[PDB]
Amino acid sequence: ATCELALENKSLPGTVHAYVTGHEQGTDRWVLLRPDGSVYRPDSPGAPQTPLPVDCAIPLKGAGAGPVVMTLPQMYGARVYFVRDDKLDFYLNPGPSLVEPAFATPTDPNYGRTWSFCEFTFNPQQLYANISYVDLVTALPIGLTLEGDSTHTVAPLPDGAVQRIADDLTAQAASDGQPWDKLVTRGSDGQVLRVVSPQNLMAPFFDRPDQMPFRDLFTAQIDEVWEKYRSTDLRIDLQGGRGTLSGRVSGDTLTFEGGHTFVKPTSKDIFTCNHGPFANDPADSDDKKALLARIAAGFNRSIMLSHPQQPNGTTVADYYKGGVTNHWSRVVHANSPIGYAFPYDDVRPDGEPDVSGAAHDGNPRRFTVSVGS
Ligand SMILES: OC[C@H]1O[C@@H](O[C@@H]2[C@H](O)[C@H](O[C@@H]3[C@H](O)[C@H](O)O[C@H](CO)[C@H]3O)O[C@H](CO)[C@H]2O)[C@@H](O)[C@@H](O)[C@@H]1O
Ligand SMILES: OC[C@H]1O[C@@H](O[C@@H]2[C@H](O)[C@H](O[C@@H]3[C@H](O)[C@H](O)O[C@H](CO)[C@H]3O)O[C@H](CO)[C@H]2O)[C@@H](O)[C@@H](O)[C@@H]1O
Repeated sequence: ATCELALENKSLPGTVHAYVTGHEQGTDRWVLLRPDGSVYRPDSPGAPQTPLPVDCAIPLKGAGAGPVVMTLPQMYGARVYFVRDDKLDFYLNPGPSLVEPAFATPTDPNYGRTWSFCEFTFNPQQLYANISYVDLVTALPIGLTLEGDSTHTVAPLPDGAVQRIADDLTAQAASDGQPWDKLVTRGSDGQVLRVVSPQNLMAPFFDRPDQMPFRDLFTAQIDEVWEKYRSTDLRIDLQGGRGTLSGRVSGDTLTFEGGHTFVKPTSKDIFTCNHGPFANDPADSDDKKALLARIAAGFNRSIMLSHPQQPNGTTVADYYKGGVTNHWSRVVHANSPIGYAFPYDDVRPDGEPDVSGAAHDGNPRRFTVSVGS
């Protein structure tokens, strides 16, 4: 089947362009939605950094004029981009490999531009869209509504959220001297374009860890946590009725019943939720993966010392206390109504509300993606 895609600028003045980029269902061929409603399946270019040969910028009707409504074909790994004023320069690399705007890299053609995107996937099973602040918040927050079986709505960042986030993070940086302010991205004019999560600022330095921003943010805290659980159990409720597993630190290995082992994490690990003890590994049993998720989340939320049993029994009010925490997540959460701010933010105490920015429907009829308010 196909879904109807509605692109809408609710209030921003002037012209906003949307791009819809994805991997075609089955073929895996990068596809872009075109302004005319057709799909542009690029061929592999003759060189890297080959400008997208077709203009796939979809011009949005003016603020309030209603949506651009096209047919959304099924595609995965898909994005709806929005960009204000300008268009976005997409390139092609041999493959074809779409060169997506790199929100976090300053050399990027689009870096100085005001642009955002949300991720979605539309396959025969469901349209699954995701508002997510794991990586960045921008000056062009996206909201969505998915109409199918049910109506699902994800509230955007409110107007001005990215400025608030940038200011809070700069304030944080003033207090702790950590590079939170460097997560902020602004053009020559002064307006905040985006703020990126620490991992996106840290990954350029992954090859040179001794210069990585934030590298020692969590180091002291991690040592305190590892020391705590040398002498007392860490109980992680796997939830879903799977029960808790009790863990202890032996040397630098946090070991849970079931022999699930977690080496001592680094600030990098906590931020990426994907290195050190939080490195994904298909060999990991479900229990290990559940443990992994909850331990990463608990470190990000800085509840490892305060809550030897988690996530059940903790609440959001326990998160992000003290000087050393994932202030990106704290600040994003402060400044956003819904949506995750770090990779294991989906870890939530039972009975706490789902705060994912996800919208999914098994029979999507219209996927309204909007900027403005
Ligand atoms: O948000 C910034 C990050 O975007 C990343 O890209 C994501 C990612 O590629 C994602 O893949 C999903 C799953 O990992 C898996 O491939 O299956 C689902 C179903 O298709 C995928 O959606 O796809 C989204 C687009 O929906 C895409 O944005 C990376 O490029 C990161 O480098 C980047 O920080
Ligand atoms: O949030 C930023 C991060 O985006 C990530 O990718 C997400 C995610 O993987 C998601 O998967 C979907 C569901 O989990 C679902 O069960 O299955 C559907 C397919 O039917 C999946 O779509 O999908 C969203 C949107 O496609 C996707 O962005 C990561 O890839 C990270 O790299 C990134 O930081």
